[PDB]
Amino acid sequence: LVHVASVEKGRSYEDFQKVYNAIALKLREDDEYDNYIGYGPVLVRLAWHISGTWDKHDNTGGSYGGTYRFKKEFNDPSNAGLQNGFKFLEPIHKEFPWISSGDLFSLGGVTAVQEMQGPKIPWRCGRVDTPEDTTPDNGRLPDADKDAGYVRTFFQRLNMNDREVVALMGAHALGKTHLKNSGYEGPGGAANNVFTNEFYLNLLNEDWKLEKNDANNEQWDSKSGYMMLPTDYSLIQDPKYLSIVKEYANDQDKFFKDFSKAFEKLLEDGITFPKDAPSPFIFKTLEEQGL
Ligand code: HEM
Ligand SMILES: C[n+]1ccsc1
Repeated sequence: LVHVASVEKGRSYEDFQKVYNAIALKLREDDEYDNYIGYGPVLVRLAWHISGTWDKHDNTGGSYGGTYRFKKEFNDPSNAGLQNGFKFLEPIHKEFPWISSGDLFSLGGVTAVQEMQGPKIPWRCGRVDTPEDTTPDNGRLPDADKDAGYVRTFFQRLNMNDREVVALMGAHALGKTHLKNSGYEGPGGAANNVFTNEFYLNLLNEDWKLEKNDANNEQWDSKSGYMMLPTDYSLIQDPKYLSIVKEYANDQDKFFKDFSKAFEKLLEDGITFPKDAPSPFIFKTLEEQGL
């Protein structure tokens, strides 16, 4: 399967910076969502789940085709709760009907991270919508109730290595688990709509307790009111993972730099970019624009 990036006709940096600003302006406006967390965390989760279907072996799945717009992927049990990120973006797609679905879902994730004061993420245009029959089947996204060997093995399919996996998981400092979506409940920290390295700090400094929640699932709970998933706590159980966790709890700039590279790579897996294709765009935030 080859998927070649095709820039939307005649579009350039300024067009996509207009779509960025539209998403970012609505993130500021619709602030009440999920008890004032706002839409940013569900939008970086949506960009991860449309990319996380990729399989390196046959180049199926991935962010290129925008296939989450089809019922099979929209109704995947693993995507429960992401309909709220879709409905947030649907106004903006009506306003810029020329951007492809893959591009709009991935730029929403980029915009949310930078607007929640994360690192800049280089983003590239050119994903092309593909037919309903290209939609990957349910079951390619990871279970939460498993251990470190499962996480390592699952992420080899998206060929991410240990460092990349640990840098990507730092995004679980954002938002929260919702019992009616996943059977898990609670936030992982106090700053859950500002991008920081707090996931790593909480993992190493809190007093975790294995408890059973109302959906009868086990999760790691702390006195402070935070929770960690079994696959999250996995990172301090494995010796290779645990020493990268310590590296990111001791250096927030290295965390930001490595997250930026692994999230771009995540979003680009499966796509062939021609050598005459434009460079990756670095978008300015509303704040850097005085907007
Ligand atoms: C083995 C890996 C992973 C598993 C099992 C997993 C699982 C989960 C689960 C069960 C939730 C709760 C969903 C809900 O109830 O609403 C969640 C939320 C979230 N995850 Fe993951 N995740 C994984 C990796 C990642 C990665 C790599 C990213 C992003 C780079 C990510 C970003 C998020 C975000 C931002 C949320 C919060 C959503 C919200 O607030 O609504 N996840 N994760
Ligand atoms: C620990 N955690 C927070 C959001 S998803 C998992």
